[PDB]
Order: sequence, then structure tokens, then C-alpha cells
Amino acid sequence: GSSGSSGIKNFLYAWCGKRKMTPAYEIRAVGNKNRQKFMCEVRVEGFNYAGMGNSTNKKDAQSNAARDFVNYLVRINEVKSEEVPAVGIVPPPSGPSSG
Repeated sequence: GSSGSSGIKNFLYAWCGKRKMTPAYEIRAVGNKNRQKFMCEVRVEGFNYAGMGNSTNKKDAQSNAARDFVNYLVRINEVKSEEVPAVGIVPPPSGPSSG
């Protein structure tokens, strides 16, 4: 390995890789005809909670899903924020109690 870790995805994969685990991402189709959406849900054996991600784009939806699960881990005391990457990006608020 000759690269660094700059992202939310590489974080989960890195934390899971060591724990001999692999997250499963699944994209779904929802919304209306005019405005379509792609809901992504990530599940990890052993845990009940599942990272939820919403975004018109698949690439984003995936990234979101992870970030979600990450937060849950910290709460359950599974992962320390010290490992979690800083918050630099600032997405739109568009999302009433969604994510």
C-alpha cells in the first residue's frame, strides 16, 4: 500500500477489513417519475443498525450510507471519533429528518 486515507468510504472498509468484515451496499429506486432517487442501505453482520444513505446519484448515496453507519458505531462505542475523518464538505440541507 502506497496511498493515504482521505474519505468516509475508506474509513469503514479499513475498520471492517481489520475486523474481518465486509459491508454490503444495496441501491434501490424510489420517488416520483419527474424526480427519481436512489436509496442505499448498508448492513454489517453482528450489528442490527443499518447505515441509511439518500442521494439522487448512486456514487453519493453510497458515500452517505457509510457515513451514517459510522455514526452509529461511535454511539454503540464500537469506533472512536479519533479515527473518523474531519468534516469539511457541506452538502445541502435538503432533507427533513432524513440524514
